[PDB]
Amino acid sequence: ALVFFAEDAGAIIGL
Amino acid sequence: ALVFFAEDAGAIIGL
Amino acid sequence: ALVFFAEDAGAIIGL
Amino acid sequence: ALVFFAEDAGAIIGL
Ligand code: MET
Ligand code: MET
Ligand code: MET
Ligand code: MET
Repeated sequence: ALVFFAEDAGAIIGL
Repeated sequence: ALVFFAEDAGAIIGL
Repeated sequence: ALVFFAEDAGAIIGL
Repeated sequence: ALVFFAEDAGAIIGL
């Protein structure tokens, strides 16, 4: 599984 | 919807 | 890239 | 945060 980051403030973190 | 970035090397883009 | 589904109603779709 | 499922075979879980 990869770590994905979005910005929305702070980081939205997808595992 | 958000733009997500991972890396694995280079970037991996998520929508 | 994988298609990810969550439920929140309808499907939240991650590309 | 949501629970996401993909498949690739078997399930791939995202948080
Ligand atoms: C697994 O790879 C997962 N963290 C991907 C982002 S959350 C759908
Ligand atoms: C929509 O925002 C999509 N790019 C990400 C859904 S959360 C896994
Ligand atoms: C790429 O694999 C992408 N669709 C994963 C879910 S959105 C972060
Ligand atoms: C939080 O909801 C996390 N499991 C998914 C973030 S959107 C890629």
